[PDB]
Amino acid sequence: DDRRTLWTTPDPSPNCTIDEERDSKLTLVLTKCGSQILANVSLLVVKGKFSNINNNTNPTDKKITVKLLFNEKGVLMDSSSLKKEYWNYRNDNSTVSQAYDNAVPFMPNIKAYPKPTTDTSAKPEDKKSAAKRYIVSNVYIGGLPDKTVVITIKLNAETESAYSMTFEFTWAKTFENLQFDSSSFTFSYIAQEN
Amino acid sequence: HDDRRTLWTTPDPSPNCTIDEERDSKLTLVLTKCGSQILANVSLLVVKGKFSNINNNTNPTDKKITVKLLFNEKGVLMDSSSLKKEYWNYRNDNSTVSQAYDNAVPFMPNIKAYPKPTTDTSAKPEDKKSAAKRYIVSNVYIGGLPDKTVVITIKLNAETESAYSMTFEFTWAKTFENLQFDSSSFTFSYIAQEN
Amino acid sequence: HDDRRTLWTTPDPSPNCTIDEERDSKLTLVLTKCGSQILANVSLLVVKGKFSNINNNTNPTDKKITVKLLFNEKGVLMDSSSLKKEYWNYRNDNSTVSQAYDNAVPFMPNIKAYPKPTTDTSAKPEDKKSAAKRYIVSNVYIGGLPDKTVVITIKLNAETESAYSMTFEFTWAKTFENLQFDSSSFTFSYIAQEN
Repeated sequence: DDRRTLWTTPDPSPNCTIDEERDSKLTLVLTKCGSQILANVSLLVVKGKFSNINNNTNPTDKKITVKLLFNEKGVLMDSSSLKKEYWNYRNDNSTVSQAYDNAVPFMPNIKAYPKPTTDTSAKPEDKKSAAKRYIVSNVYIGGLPDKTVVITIKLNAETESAYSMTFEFTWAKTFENLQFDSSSFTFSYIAQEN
Repeated sequence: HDDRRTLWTTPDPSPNCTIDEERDSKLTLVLTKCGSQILANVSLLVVKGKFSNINNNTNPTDKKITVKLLFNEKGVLMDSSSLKKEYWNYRNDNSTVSQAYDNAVPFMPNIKAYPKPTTDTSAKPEDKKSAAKRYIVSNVYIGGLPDKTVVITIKLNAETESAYSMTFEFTWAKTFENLQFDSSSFTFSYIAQEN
Repeated sequence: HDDRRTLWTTPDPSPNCTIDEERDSKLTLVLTKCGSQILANVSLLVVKGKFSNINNNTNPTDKKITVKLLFNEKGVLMDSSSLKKEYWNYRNDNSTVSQAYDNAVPFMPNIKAYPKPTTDTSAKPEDKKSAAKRYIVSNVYIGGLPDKTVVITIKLNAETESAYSMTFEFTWAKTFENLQFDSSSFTFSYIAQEN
């Protein structure tokens, strides 16, 4: 039993809805290293549209969005892309018996990543960072170096939640009969506390 | 409340960093000690002066930002650093410990992994020291926009004037037009010194 | 003292890695356990042989380096690994513990996350296992120079002859001209096994 790891499991059952119910397996591991969460994420789409990307037949199919929305206790809300049953603290290679009550120490820090406001100040010195809540990099479908995908992670940008972590996968290339299967990506973010 | 495993700006700093003019930028830098590695997270918002409004039509040579942290043998930030000292400290809640730290050696880049560059080329060519190992190079994105590519170059212990150093170099090849420098967050690690 | 939360080369290794000829490279690899994840940091300097002076005018096919770590069921490095065993160990200061380790299972890539590839023509298409999840693919830069791009491909538990494995593949498309292979440092993580 391990409250320093919040994860899917390492080998989840279909646990993620992109197009149809549970069409994907999100493997997401959050490990608390004090003031930072060390995050690791991979996504396999097992059925439906993104199990077979074809941008000759479907030229608009170039984006996948996975949304994790959390309430003020850091509990996953039902409106999340990820399903709740095996999103929990680590026990061995599974989850603790019952649903967690609190994961605030795993939430994106609300000072670093405040909930977006519509501030009326033009003055570039009054600007709140737009970019700081983003992690943007590349992952590779099948770990093939030519199959470039942009991964965009955004923290606490979702309006209808206390905290949020969204994963956006986009590609410019024309993929042809290609199962969405992302090489693993590691990032970190500043942690909230109790 | 008080946390010697985190050395940070705060997570929401006041202007704390000089690129062009005094305190024209906000560097958000968190160093978290995970034993023999420091887990580093860095973002930079330029609030005033040249890089608060990059324009490479008017200023085609404005394609580089260098932020230097220089540390003495105790790991104290030297006044010549780009980063200002007032809120560079160990974590207390979402702020810093009351008084200035006197020692942060355990957050310094390991001096065996990243020795201070020497003026020796007389070495046995196989005893030649890595030039690259002290570098982290990747991309960040202004506004997190995927077209606004910036190269981030981090260099450890390369500054001659200091016992330890951590330098952030942001460069771009594209012609940016009235664009506030605002980098997506970057995570890296480095091998830690010890006391 | 002694630190079983760090499994490393040393931070400043002697030639410890065979790419072409015996001990022609220095691999600096640090694995630090942060619970259910290993925080990994890797850099590679080739000190002698072909890749100490890459020339793709003279040798246009010399565009790949592979470093293989193979582990048995106890997480002990097997002799068929690219890396040499003498200074692959738990941390003591900037060196290794006196005696070779018996067990490093808690540093191995998680076998549920990264199962050994099977040749299963039993294939309910929805039960198809990830090909990509065991990969980390990114760029490093020789000399930390932004133009000297190298692809780094890390694969976990893909080697057939071992209980666990971690392979580093460096590739480039550009024509390098009298360039010592010297990679900027790369940080990643992976999900840890436990005992």
